[PDB]
Amino acid sequence: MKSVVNDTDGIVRVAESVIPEIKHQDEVRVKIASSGLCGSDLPRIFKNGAHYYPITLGHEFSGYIDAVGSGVDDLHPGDAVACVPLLPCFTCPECLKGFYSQCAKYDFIGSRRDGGFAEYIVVKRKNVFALPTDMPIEDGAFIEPITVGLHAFHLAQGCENKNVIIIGAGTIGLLAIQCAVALGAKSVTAIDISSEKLALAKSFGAMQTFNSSEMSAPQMQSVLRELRFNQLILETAGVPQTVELAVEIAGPHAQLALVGTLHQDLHLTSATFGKILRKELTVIGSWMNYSSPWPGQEWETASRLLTERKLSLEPLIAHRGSFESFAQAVRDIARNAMPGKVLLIP
Amino acid sequence: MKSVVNDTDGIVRVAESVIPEIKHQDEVRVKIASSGLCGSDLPRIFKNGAHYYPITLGHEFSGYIDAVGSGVDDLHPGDAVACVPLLPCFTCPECLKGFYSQCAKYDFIGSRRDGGFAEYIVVKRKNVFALPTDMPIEDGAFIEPITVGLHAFHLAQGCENKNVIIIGAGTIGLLAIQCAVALGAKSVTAIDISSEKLALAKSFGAMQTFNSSEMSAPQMQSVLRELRFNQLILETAGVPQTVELAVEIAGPHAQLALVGTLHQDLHLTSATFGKILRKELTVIGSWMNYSSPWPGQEWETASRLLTERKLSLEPLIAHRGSFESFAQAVRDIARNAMPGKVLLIP
Ligand SMILES: [Zn+2]
Ligand SMILES: [Zn+2]
Ligand SMILES: [Zn+2]
Ligand SMILES: [Zn+2]
Ligand SMILES: [Zn+2]
Repeated sequence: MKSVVNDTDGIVRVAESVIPEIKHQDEVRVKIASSGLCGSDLPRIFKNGAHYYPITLGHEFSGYIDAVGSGVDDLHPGDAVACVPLLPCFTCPECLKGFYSQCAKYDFIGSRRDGGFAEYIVVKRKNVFALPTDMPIEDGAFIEPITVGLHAFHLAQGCENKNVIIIGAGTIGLLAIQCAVALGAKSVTAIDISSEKLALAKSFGAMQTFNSSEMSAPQMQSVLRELRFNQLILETAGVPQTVELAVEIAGPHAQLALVGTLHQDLHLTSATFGKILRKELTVIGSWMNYSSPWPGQEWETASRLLTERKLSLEPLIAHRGSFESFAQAVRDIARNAMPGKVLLIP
Repeated sequence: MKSVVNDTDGIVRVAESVIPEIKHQDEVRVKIASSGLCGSDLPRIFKNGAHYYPITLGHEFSGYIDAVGSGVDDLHPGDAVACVPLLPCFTCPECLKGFYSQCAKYDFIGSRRDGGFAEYIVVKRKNVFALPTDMPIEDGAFIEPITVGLHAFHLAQGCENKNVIIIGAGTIGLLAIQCAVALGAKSVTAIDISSEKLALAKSFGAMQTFNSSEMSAPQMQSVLRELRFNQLILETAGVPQTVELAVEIAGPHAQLALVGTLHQDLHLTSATFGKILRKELTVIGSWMNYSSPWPGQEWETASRLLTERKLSLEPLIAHRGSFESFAQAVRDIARNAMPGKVLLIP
């Protein structure tokens, strides 16, 4: 079988290996149908940011059950699933509190173990999430990235009647816009360094967009004056400038959910830091996308919003291809901006 | 009358001026009995931190009503009061929502206007808070700093049954320790560079202390393992190193309340920033100490805790003196650490 394997210093290869076998009663094998590249994968591929090399990435995927372990009674060959890539230990104090993303001993498909850029994969039963039978299987690869935004909304106690601001118009951000609209946000504003996805953002329901390469924070704050209360700002870009921006534009008692992980240091002036206090912001760290009961309401919500046609995935997709096509698309990224969702379609 | 007036390049003078007159029907004049120096005043004096110079500081004070304006019907000459130093406009959208500390046009006694390092001051009726008749007048000068900690607890939805960590053993911090104990915290831990102040913290009920000049963050986090859940951390020191320390030591889903204003920039590593997300911290900016109904439950609680003998003020006090003595004590501090509460007793 084929897979995409990344090695040190940005080399991408398509490799051949044996189909993995089920080794435990609680495992299943998935024949992968659709598998997406995450923004978080770019540092793993090009910036020697993976836990090990060689590695096969991929934690945003769907497919059909090919086989099940003898202890699996609620799934059958042919069933459609999405991958739930985190595997908590389920027995430490954090896990028993439902703090799965704080498990000290968790596995992660496509980061801590090999993942879904492959024709087949073997995972635990608890690492798959059954899809509605009428859901196009390709759509299943988007459930995991949908739940990222949903998890942040959940930590913020919802987005209903809030003035939502999404910073970063990558896939996670664009999905978050769609979810905010569907979940009853009063308004949604989208902010990004480029202007391309911003028209797209408006098509997804953002009522306005700010190009941060063309507007300063005070200019944005001025436009936001009427919408300054009950803000929920999601920082999805994961760069110092956008974390700073979020604090600078925030209205009184805004909630600021941090979704994007930084790869450079954050220097805040005393002035900017002071605004966190003066505005009495609530800054909410968000990590992964799970809650109790496992894998969490985020996953059910994502599935439901999709089935209800409240989300639109097609415009998000920049590339569809099998292994060679996908590998070259990944290579073509180098480390510039992500064009859109690059899908591997085995 | 005398007052303490500080000037550019850190000069502290004792000045003579005319007693202020009541000019409006809703003003009162207070003859000041006890007036404290805040940690926040040191940058105003020795670091070009004030809004203007020359300036008379002082926002932690008590005294007796000397005279009232024709429109004041509920206060009388001889009444004991503490100063409520913030004056919001009460007519902007922030104020109408009870967000007084985000008022777009607020005054502040001892920062934006001259304050209580003086024999007499004229303020609005809304700027005084009546004390119980049996409360020792000097105790009144501590109500405002008590409400600082209480306001942070309030924003965090209380400290009851929580594992409270107070970072900074200055007056604000030590008072917050006492309040946390009185309000039913599960545990209280104090962190500071001073073994002195930390012994005091233990005497106030802190079950353990960490000397940050001797212990590293990992060492502290190791000790905190048993108490890592349901943490509420108050950062009261207002220096970059203690904000960093707070994130580094925090347990899973800890609440971090930021009380201390920075007068230096904050440089967080990408790793430290990452911990905000990975631990799913909630970082709560806390600003001043007010809520609806004006001036807020914080003030009632402060008064009550004092009357109920749940707080201990004497050990907090490092100096009592009239104007020359007080002024020299302030000069002796410079940009060294605060010894404890320095009181002006006119
Ligand atoms: Zn991801
Ligand atoms: Zn665990
Ligand atoms: Zn103060
Ligand atoms: Zn106002
Ligand atoms: Zn720096």
